[PDB]
Amino acid sequence: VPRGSHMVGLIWAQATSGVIGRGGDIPWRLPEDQAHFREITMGHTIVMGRRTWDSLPAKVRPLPGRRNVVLSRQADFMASGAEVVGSLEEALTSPETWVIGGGQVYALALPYATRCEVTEVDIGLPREAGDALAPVLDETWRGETGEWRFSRSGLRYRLYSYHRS
Ligand SMILES: NC(=O)c1ccc[n+]([C@@H]2O[C@H](COP(=O)([O-])OP(=O)(O)OC[C@H]3O[C@@H](n4cnc5c(N)ncnc54)[C@H](OP(=O)(O)O)[C@@H]3O)[C@@H](O)[C@H]2O)c1
Ligand SMILES: CCOC(=O)CCc1ccccc1OCCCOc1c(N)nc(N)nc1CC
Repeated sequence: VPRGSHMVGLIWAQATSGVIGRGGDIPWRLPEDQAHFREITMGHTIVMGRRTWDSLPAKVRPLPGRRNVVLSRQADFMASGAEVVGSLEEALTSPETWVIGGGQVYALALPYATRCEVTEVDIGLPREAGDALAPVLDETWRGETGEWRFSRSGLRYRLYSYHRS
């Protein structure tokens, strides 16, 4: 793989229904997925919507070892340790960028993405008003589906690694 390409990837964890967010939070806890997320994104640029930035406790922000970028329409938004952009036009300039949520920003970034790393959580959360949702992937995406695994908590999950040209 010759150097010099600008890879844009999407990474998310979803319930079976496609629910990714509820009440300004992720409605489950899966440490194994946090470790997975960290592993994929480490050393790269991460892009997130303002609501996702807000969803992170101040104590953990900006996420370590990564260039944190926050998308907002508020020119005066204060995001300590991160940069704020007002469109994705200049958010995808890095050699490798991972869009890390939330629902709105996934929809905005998907047309530029060539990788998707999805954690599917076997939890039956029906979609509710106000939920953040995963994007729907079309038939252009291909890749490897992982085997089901139990987390330490008993929650069942599996990993999808998708890509396309
Ligand atoms: N399960 C997962 O993998 C995962 C990952 C990340 C987040 N989440 C969850 O998802 C939820 C957040 O997702 P969300 O869809 O509500 O919000 P989001 O995509 O994180 O953020 C939306 C905000 O981004 C800014 N924005 C959106 N479109 C824009 C555009 N075209 N130009 C400029 N700025 C734009 C706006 O910020 P301003 O309002 O400041 O203008 C908007 O309010 C939370 O519940 C979070 O916990 C889940
Ligand atoms: C030790 C706690 O670590 C943190 O606070 C950061 C991890 C974290 C934990 C808890 C809640 C949110 C969170 O981050 C919300 C942004 C990332 O969301 C994603 C994502 N885009 N893709 C995947 N596969 N998983 C997650 C969540 C780990």
